[PDB]
Amino acid sequence: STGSATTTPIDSLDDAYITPVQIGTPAQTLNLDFDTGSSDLWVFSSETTASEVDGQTIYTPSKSTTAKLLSGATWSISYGDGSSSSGDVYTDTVSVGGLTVTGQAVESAKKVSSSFTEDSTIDGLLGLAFSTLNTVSPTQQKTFFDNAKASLDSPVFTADLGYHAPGTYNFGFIDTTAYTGSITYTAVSTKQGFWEWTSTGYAVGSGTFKSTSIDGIADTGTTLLYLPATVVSAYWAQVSGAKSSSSVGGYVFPCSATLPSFTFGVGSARIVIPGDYIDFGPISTGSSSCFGGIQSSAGIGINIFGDVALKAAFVVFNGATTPTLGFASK
Ligand SMILES: N=C(N)SCc1ccc(Cl)cc1
Repeated sequence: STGSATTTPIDSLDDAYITPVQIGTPAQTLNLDFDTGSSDLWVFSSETTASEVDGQTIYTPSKSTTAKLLSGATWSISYGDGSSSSGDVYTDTVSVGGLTVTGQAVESAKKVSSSFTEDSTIDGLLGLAFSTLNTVSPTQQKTFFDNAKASLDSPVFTADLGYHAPGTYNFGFIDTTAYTGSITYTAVSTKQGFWEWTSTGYAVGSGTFKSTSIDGIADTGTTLLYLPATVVSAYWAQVSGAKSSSSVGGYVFPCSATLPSFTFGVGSARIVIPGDYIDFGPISTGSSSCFGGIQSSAGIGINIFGDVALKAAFVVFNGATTPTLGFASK
């Protein structure tokens, strides 16, 4: 089997991407944030505290004839963000772009934090990291990908995020028309539960490439590119008037600037992030200070190849017995 679903930015800054997901019988379609940095499929629901729902579409398990409460199971998760949610668990039929899983754990939120409430465009998350990170207790549950894998033509999914435009998540096949040149594969460590890999270096603008190992995760659920302080300083030093602002919470730059590109290495190959991808707009409405898309990972504890980086590539999440990651230009 295979599936193919369009992913759409939630706003003009590509702050996140939403993908329609069919849950239950008859289908209830929710717009979920596909997150290769976590491993829980959770949704806004008829059980979510009423004051914590503001515009989202909810899952109502009592209206699904295939929903079954997963007795005694609960979940609770927090994001690298600082947000969180928690609740109980159903199993139900879940379909993504024509690919169907029966018996998927669907985590029903009873509580969501304010950032979730405040974002009416995201109806929940669909985690695509390794199932060892799933938070359901006392019986941990598998991700949508892990449940589907054996049925797929090939045990892979691909992320093709757009810049200010829709893109695609495919399951079970590699669309050879969706990238240019070849896909370069690179090793993955699953020891922390993430799609963790090591970039071979970087360049800033038309600058020479610096060969240096940068360990980090491929995370569709993170908006920005978080890299070591040395790398980030080298980038922003090429932008007149750019500065790290403790009050804003990162690097800002004059909105009148033209940003340089940023290149990262994948083995001997190179992915180029155009400068415009690194502009996240005024720090506040009407400001002429703009927020940077490359930020330091120093307070975080891990480097994160978030949407800013991934959207410059066609990315293969290879879930074979030994997982790997593939990157191509597009
Ligand atoms: N994508 C996700 N849900 S969490 C990403 C993240 C942020 C911080 C650290 Cl330490 C690990 C992962």
